[PDB]
Amino acid sequence: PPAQLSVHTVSWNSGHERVPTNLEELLGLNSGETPDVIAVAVQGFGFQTDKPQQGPACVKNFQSLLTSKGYTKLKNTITETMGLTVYCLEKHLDQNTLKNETIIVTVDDQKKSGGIVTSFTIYNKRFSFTTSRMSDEDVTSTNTKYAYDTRLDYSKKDDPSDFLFWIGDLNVRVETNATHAKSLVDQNNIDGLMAFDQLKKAKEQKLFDGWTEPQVTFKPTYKFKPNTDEYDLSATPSWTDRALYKSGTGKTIQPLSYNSLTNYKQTEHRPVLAKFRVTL
Ligand code: HEM
Repeated sequence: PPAQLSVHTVSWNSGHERVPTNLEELLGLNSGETPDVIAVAVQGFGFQTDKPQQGPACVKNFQSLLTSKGYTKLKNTITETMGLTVYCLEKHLDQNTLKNETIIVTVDDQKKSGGIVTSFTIYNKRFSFTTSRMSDEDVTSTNTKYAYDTRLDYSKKDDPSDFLFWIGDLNVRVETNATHAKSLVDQNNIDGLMAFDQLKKAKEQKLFDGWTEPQVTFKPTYKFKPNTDEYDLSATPSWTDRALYKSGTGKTIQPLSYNSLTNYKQTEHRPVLAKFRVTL
């Protein structure tokens, strides 16, 4: 059992986008890094029914990439609007203690909103990865629009998880007009634009309680004109894909890196990659 392990998370509100070409860049592997755990989350349209017959390409692309690197896919789960895959280096895995388990929680009759939680145990320490999806119009357990539900929060449990990450588009946005928001972006005033971000409001309403976001240094990841770097000012530029972290048992988690991946310009949102170090 090592003292520390590293985790990479990536999420993307990808819509109808297929898997892109350079996957090492997407998962933060393009500089020789060997993370112990990798988690990939999507939000979009039509995953489960797979009309585009895309799912077999996803498999081939992610197996080509990760099998030789020593990773085992612990779980892939898709719904019509969400996707969550967790990988872990094979060497850390004990079949007798893994206790690999996934839940899906949907809140609407159409099964478009709610979340996925995948959890697993290595070195007697339990990880949970959550992704979630909420739409503005939804009727919710919190009476807010935010993609939080206590059933997706494995810190609120009597045998809580050791290491938890929540990744995906939290339906948290910037609460100011677009004109002002674009002007703060042009001034590189990231912190001044962040003052209007809703995550702090959600936390006031006791949502995402005790969950932490790494310092944000990058410009809003949404809403872009596809295949350009131009904001479509029909929405207030915002931070849609986020990465949050927490321990349910007092463990130390340290963010190493948190960044948008602006080379992936194909749709209205940009992917977000985070890298962490956890102490067992
Ligand atoms: C940027 C876009 C996307 C990413 C990052 C993504 C990623 C993934 C990942 C990581 C898996 C698990 C791979 C593995 O077996 O190791 C997967 C599986 C899947 N993907 Fe995607 N994908 C995307 C787009 C799509 C789209 C657009 C569709 C359909 C409209 C789709 C349908 C599926 C299906 C059905 C599976 C299940 C595959 C199976 O187990 O046979 N994917 N994808």
